Amino acid sequence: GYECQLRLRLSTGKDLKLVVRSTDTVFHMKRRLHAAEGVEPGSQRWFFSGRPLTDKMKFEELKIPKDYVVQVIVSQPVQN
Repeated sequence: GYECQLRLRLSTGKDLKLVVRSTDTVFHMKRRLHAAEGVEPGSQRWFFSGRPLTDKMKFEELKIPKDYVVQVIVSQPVQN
């Protein structure tokens, strides 16, 4: 788990891949979901293949060079 690149599918069509490395995982990944994307509140619902991901998916998958994309859920485009 040295060079990991996971694609994030937010807003149901917001694909932006973050550069992660085993220590990152959906958690740190999420760290960016709020930083890189902007989803900081409870709008950070991690989901891959239709299932909720954990904070240890990156280093656990290792098969996410680019093809793998974790879909998130955020129903707050601009709050309110």
